[PDB]
Amino acid sequence: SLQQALIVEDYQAAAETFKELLEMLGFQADYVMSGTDALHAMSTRGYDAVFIDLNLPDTSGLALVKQLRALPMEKTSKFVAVSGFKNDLGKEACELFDFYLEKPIDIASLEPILQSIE
Amino acid sequence: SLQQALIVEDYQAAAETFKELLEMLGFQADYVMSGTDALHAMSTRGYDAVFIDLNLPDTSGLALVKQLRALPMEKTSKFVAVSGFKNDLGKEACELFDFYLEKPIDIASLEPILQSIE
Repeated sequence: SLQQALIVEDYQAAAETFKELLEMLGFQADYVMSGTDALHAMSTRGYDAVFIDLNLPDTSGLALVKQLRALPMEKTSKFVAVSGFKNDLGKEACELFDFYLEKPIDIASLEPILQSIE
Repeated sequence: SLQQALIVEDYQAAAETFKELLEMLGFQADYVMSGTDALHAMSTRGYDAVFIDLNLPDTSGLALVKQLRALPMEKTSKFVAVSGFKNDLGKEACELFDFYLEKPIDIASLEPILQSIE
């Protein structure tokens, strides 16, 4: 089957690259550029993996993952924190994300995540 | 049955209190006061849960959990980080511990951990 990923990231060019990488590894991937859009996206469509930048225009990544987890989901997504920085991942981030990525993202760091999700 | 816990903590008085709390919640618990002793303890005995202070005399909690995970274990333990501090839990700490506690420890914060392990 095809795994489906949602990317949450406000920089278009970063989002498209990320989306290219996921696709090269066999995922179908959408991106949205805000927490609000992510909530609307996760309403309507189900995802196997959701990648959340911890720095968003309208919210923190942490406050967003708490909302998305509380949405009614047929099946439960795996949630991945994408950070530039100890600084960004405290106790609750450890608890509420399933996987963690540090920028810059590349196929090597993505591959084991996509392997666990499968 | 009885769940068995190992506490890794160098301050005797803190260790005994911690051990009292776990016991009040239905665990049998030993404590050791160094990374070295933890390695020797996990050699000889199996544990369901291992609580590691992130500040140890002979090692970091993080470097210790990587060693303990690599020991040959009949069954795999759950590993809990016990920290005073975002500051102490980065990317690898999120990945290598299963549960996270912030000091000061009490029965309320322990209870959900012990419930998951069961």
